[PDB]
Amino acid sequence: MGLKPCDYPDIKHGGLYHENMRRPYFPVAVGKYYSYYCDEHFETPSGSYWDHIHCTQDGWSPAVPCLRKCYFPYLENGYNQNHGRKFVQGKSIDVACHPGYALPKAQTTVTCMENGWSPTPRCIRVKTCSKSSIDIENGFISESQYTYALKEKAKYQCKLGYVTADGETSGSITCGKDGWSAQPTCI
Ligand SMILES: O=S(=O)(O)OC[C@H]1O[C@@](COS(=O)(=O)O)(O[C@H]2O[C@H](COS(=O)(=O)O)[C@@H](OS(=O)(=O)O)[C@H](OS(=O)(=O)O)[C@H]2OS(=O)(=O)O)[C@@H](OS(=O)(=O)O)[C@@H]1OS(=O)(=O)O
Ligand SMILES: [Cl-]
Ligand SMILES: [Cl-]
Repeated sequence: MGLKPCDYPDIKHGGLYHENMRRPYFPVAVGKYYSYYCDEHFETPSGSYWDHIHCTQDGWSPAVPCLRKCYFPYLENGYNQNHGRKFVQGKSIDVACHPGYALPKAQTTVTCMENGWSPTPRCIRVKTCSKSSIDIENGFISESQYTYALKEKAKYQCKLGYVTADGETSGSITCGKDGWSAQPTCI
Protein backbone atom coordinates (compact mmCIF):
# COMPACT_ATOMS: atom_id res chain seq x y z
CA MET A 1 0.00 0.00 0.00
CA GLY A 2 1.84 3.08 1.30
CA LEU A 3 5.25 3.50 2.96
CA LYS A 4 3.93 6.91 3.77
CA PRO A 5 4.18 9.89 4.06
CA CYS A 6 6.18 12.99 5.82
CA ASP A 7 4.57 16.01 7.66
CA TYR A 8 5.42 19.74 7.32
CA PRO A 9 9.08 20.22 8.17
CA ASP A 10 9.34 22.43 11.23
CA ILE A 11 12.72 23.87 10.23
CA LYS A 12 14.55 25.34 13.22
CA HIS A 13 16.53 28.46 12.25
CA GLY A 14 15.22 28.25 8.69
CA GLY A 15 12.15 27.80 6.51
CA LEU A 16 10.70 26.45 3.29
CA TYR A 17 10.61 28.58 0.15
CA HIS A 18 7.18 29.06 -1.47
CA GLU A 19 5.59 28.42 1.92
CA ASN A 20 2.12 29.46 0.73
CA MET A 21 2.15 27.10 -2.29
CA ARG A 22 3.45 23.96 -0.56
CA ARG A 23 1.14 24.25 2.40
CA PRO A 24 -1.17 22.22 2.46
CA TYR A 25 0.02 19.34 0.09
CA PHE A 26 1.23 17.86 3.47
CA PRO A 27 1.42 15.08 4.56
CA VAL A 28 3.92 14.70 1.71
CA ALA A 29 4.79 11.41 -0.01
CA VAL A 30 8.27 9.87 0.27
CA GLY A 31 10.72 11.03 -2.39
CA LYS A 32 9.27 14.54 -2.45
CA TYR A 33 11.88 17.18 -1.60
CA TYR A 34 11.63 20.92 -1.05
CA SER A 35 14.00 23.85 -1.31
CA TYR A 36 14.54 25.60 2.02
CA TYR A 37 16.64 28.47 3.38
CA CYS A 38 18.50 29.11 6.65
CA ASP A 39 18.25 32.31 8.69
CA GLU A 40 21.09 34.79 9.22
CA HIS A 41 23.93 33.27 11.31
CA PHE A 42 22.95 29.79 10.09
CA GLU A 43 23.94 27.55 7.17
CA THR A 44 22.90 24.36 5.37
CA PRO A 45 25.00 21.15 5.61
CA SER A 46 26.35 22.02 2.10
CA GLY A 47 27.64 25.34 3.50
CA SER A 48 25.16 27.61 1.69
CA TYR A 49 22.13 29.65 2.78
CA TRP A 50 19.76 27.30 0.90
CA ASP A 51 19.39 23.61 0.05
CA HIS A 52 16.86 20.78 -0.37
CA ILE A 53 15.17 18.77 2.41
CA HIS A 54 14.04 15.25 1.48
CA CYS A 55 11.19 13.17 2.83
CA THR A 56 12.87 9.87 3.73
CA GLN A 57 11.24 6.67 5.03
CA ASP A 58 12.81 7.64 8.38
CA GLY A 59 11.64 11.29 8.24
CA TRP A 60 13.11 14.51 6.85
CA SER A 61 16.69 14.52 5.53
CA PRO A 62 18.92 16.27 6.51
CA ALA A 63 17.78 15.87 10.14
CA VAL A 64 19.43 19.20 11.03
CA PRO A 65 18.85 21.38 7.93
CA CYS A 66 20.24 24.56 9.44
CA LEU A 67 23.50 24.52 11.42
CA ARG A 68 24.95 27.54 13.21
CA LYS A 69 27.83 29.54 11.81
CA CYS A 70 30.24 30.93 14.45
CA TYR A 71 32.47 33.98 13.98
CA PHE A 72 35.69 34.01 15.98
CA PRO A 73 36.06 37.33 17.80
CA TYR A 74 39.12 39.37 18.70
CA LEU A 75 40.95 38.30 21.90
CA GLU A 76 42.33 41.36 23.69
CA ASN A 77 44.06 39.20 26.32
CA GLY A 78 45.03 36.28 24.04
CA TYR A 79 46.98 35.29 20.93
CA ASN A 80 44.97 35.95 17.75
CA GLN A 81 45.03 33.65 14.72
CA ASN A 82 41.30 33.14 13.88
CA HIS A 83 39.76 36.62 14.28
CA GLY A 84 37.24 36.74 11.42
CA ARG A 85 37.14 33.02 10.61
CA LYS A 86 33.82 31.22 10.31
CA PHE A 87 33.16 27.78 11.76
CA VAL A 88 30.22 25.41 11.40
CA GLN A 89 28.35 23.98 14.39
CA GLY A 90 30.16 21.08 16.09
CA LYS A 91 33.61 22.56 15.41
CA SER A 92 36.18 22.99 18.20
CA ILE A 93 38.92 25.62 18.02
CA ASP A 94 42.06 25.97 20.16
CA VAL A 95 42.32 29.18 22.19
CA ALA A 96 45.68 30.54 23.32
CA CYS A 97 45.33 33.13 26.09
CA HIS A 98 48.17 35.34 27.31
CA PRO A 99 50.15 34.11 30.32
CA GLY A 100 48.01 34.74 33.42
CA TYR A 101 44.72 34.65 31.50
CA ALA A 102 42.50 31.65 30.79
CA LEU A 103 39.18 30.65 29.29
CA PRO A 104 36.34 30.29 31.78
CA LYS A 105 37.08 27.95 33.37
CA ALA A 106 39.33 26.66 32.11
CA GLN A 107 38.81 24.91 28.78
CA THR A 108 41.54 25.19 26.16
CA THR A 109 39.04 25.24 23.27
CA VAL A 110 35.70 26.83 22.33
CA THR A 111 33.07 24.76 20.49
CA CYS A 112 30.42 26.12 18.13
CA MET A 113 27.01 25.07 19.40
CA GLU A 114 23.56 25.83 17.96
CA ASN A 115 23.39 28.72 20.47
CA GLY A 116 26.90 30.03 19.70
CA TRP A 117 30.42 29.51 21.07
CA SER A 118 30.75 27.35 24.19
CA PRO A 119 32.21 28.79 26.25
CA THR A 120 32.43 32.42 25.10
CA PRO A 121 35.84 33.07 23.43
CA ARG A 122 37.40 35.49 25.92
CA CYS A 123 40.42 35.28 28.22
CA ILE A 124 39.77 36.17 31.85
CA ARG A 125 42.42 37.11 34.41
CA VAL A 126 43.33 34.11 36.57
CA LYS A 127 43.28 34.54 40.36
CA THR A 128 46.67 34.03 42.00
CA CYS A 129 48.60 33.69 45.25
CA SER A 130 51.91 35.46 45.75
CA LYS A 131 55.14 33.75 46.83
CA SER A 132 55.94 36.99 48.73
CA SER A 133 53.01 36.27 51.07
CA ILE A 134 54.38 32.81 51.96
CA ASP A 135 56.29 32.39 55.24
CA ILE A 136 58.42 29.40 56.24
CA GLU A 137 61.03 28.97 58.98
CA ASN A 138 63.62 26.15 58.78
CA GLY A 139 62.94 25.56 55.09
CA PHE A 140 62.58 27.44 51.82
CA ILE A 141 60.31 27.59 48.78
CA SER A 142 62.05 25.32 46.26
CA GLU A 143 60.26 26.44 43.11
CA SER A 144 60.75 29.32 42.58
CA GLN A 145 58.08 31.40 40.78
CA TYR A 146 56.55 34.66 42.06
CA THR A 147 52.94 34.09 41.05
CA TYR A 148 50.91 30.90 41.41
CA ALA A 149 47.55 30.39 39.71
CA LEU A 150 44.54 29.03 41.60
CA LYS A 151 44.99 25.29 42.41
CA GLU A 152 48.71 25.55 41.56
CA LYS A 153 51.03 24.29 44.31
CA ALA A 154 54.02 25.98 45.93
CA LYS A 155 56.86 23.54 46.68
CA TYR A 156 58.99 23.85 49.84
CA GLN A 157 61.95 21.92 51.27
CA CYS A 158 62.95 21.78 54.95
CA LYS A 159 66.44 22.40 56.29
CA LEU A 160 68.71 19.42 57.05
CA GLY A 161 67.22 17.60 60.04
CA TYR A 162 63.82 19.31 59.88
CA VAL A 163 60.53 17.71 58.80
CA THR A 164 57.06 18.77 57.65
CA ALA A 165 53.67 17.88 59.19
CA ASP A 166 53.43 14.53 57.35
CA GLY A 167 56.23 14.14 58.47
CA GLU A 168 58.45 14.27 55.42
CA THR A 169 61.56 16.30 54.55
CA SER A 170 59.60 18.31 51.96
CA GLY A 171 56.02 19.22 51.09
CA SER A 172 53.85 21.78 49.33
CA ILE A 173 50.97 24.26 49.78
CA THR A 174 48.03 25.04 47.48
CA CYS A 175 46.78 28.33 46.09
CA GLY A 176 43.07 28.86 46.69
CA LYS A 177 40.41 31.55 46.29
CA ASP A 178 41.19 32.56 49.88
CA GLY A 179 44.98 32.43 49.51
CA TRP A 180 47.42 29.68 50.47
CA SER A 181 46.14 26.35 51.84
CA ALA A 182 48.31 26.97 54.90
CA GLN A 183 51.77 27.89 56.14
CA PRO A 184 54.66 25.50 55.50
CA THR A 185 55.80 23.82 58.73
CA CYS A 186 59.40 22.60 59.07
CA ILE A 187 60.12 21.39 62.62
O1 LIG B 1 33.10 39.06 19.91
S1 LIG B 1 32.14 40.09 20.08
O2 LIG B 1 31.21 40.17 21.16
O3 LIG B 1 32.93 41.38 20.12
O4 LIG B 1 31.29 40.10 18.81
C1 LIG B 1 32.18 40.01 17.67
C2 LIG B 1 31.33 40.06 16.40
O5 LIG B 1 30.72 41.35 16.31
C3 LIG B 1 30.31 41.55 14.96
C4 LIG B 1 28.84 41.14 14.83
O6 LIG B 1 28.51 40.27 15.93
S2 LIG B 1 27.04 39.89 15.82
O7 LIG B 1 26.32 40.92 16.47
O8 LIG B 1 26.82 38.64 16.66
O9 LIG B 1 26.85 39.48 14.47
O10 LIG B 1 30.49 42.93 14.62
C5 LIG B 1 30.88 43.61 15.84
O11 LIG B 1 32.30 43.48 16.08
C6 LIG B 1 33.02 43.95 14.94
C7 LIG B 1 34.52 43.82 15.19
O12 LIG B 1 34.86 42.47 15.49
S3 LIG B 1 35.91 42.50 16.63
O13 LIG B 1 36.22 41.14 16.90
O14 LIG B 1 35.25 43.02 17.90
O15 LIG B 1 36.85 43.51 16.27
C8 LIG B 1 32.72 45.43 14.69
O16 LIG B 1 33.43 45.88 13.53
S4 LIG B 1 34.37 47.01 13.93
O17 LIG B 1 33.60 47.88 14.76
O18 LIG B 1 35.45 46.43 14.84
O19 LIG B 1 35.04 47.38 12.74
C9 LIG B 1 31.22 45.61 14.47
O20 LIG B 1 30.93 47.01 14.29
S5 LIG B 1 30.15 47.17 13.00
O21 LIG B 1 28.80 46.51 13.19
O22 LIG B 1 30.83 46.38 12.04
O23 LIG B 1 29.90 48.55 12.88
C10 LIG B 1 30.51 45.09 15.72
O24 LIG B 1 29.09 45.22 15.53
S6 LIG B 1 28.45 45.32 16.91
O25 LIG B 1 28.90 46.63 17.52
O26 LIG B 1 29.05 44.31 17.72
O27 LIG B 1 27.05 45.45 16.68
C11 LIG B 1 31.22 40.65 14.06
O28 LIG B 1 31.97 41.46 13.14
S7 LIG B 1 31.24 41.46 11.77
O29 LIG B 1 30.88 40.12 11.50
O30 LIG B 1 32.03 42.28 10.92
O31 LIG B 1 29.93 42.23 11.98
C12 LIG B 1 32.18 39.97 15.10
O32 LIG B 1 32.45 38.60 14.76
S8 LIG B 1 33.71 38.57 13.87
O33 LIG B 1 33.95 37.20 13.60
O34 LIG B 1 34.87 39.05 14.75
O35 LIG B 1 33.52 39.57 12.89
CL1 LIG C 1 40.35 37.99 25.56
CL1 LIG D 1 62.21 30.52 54.04
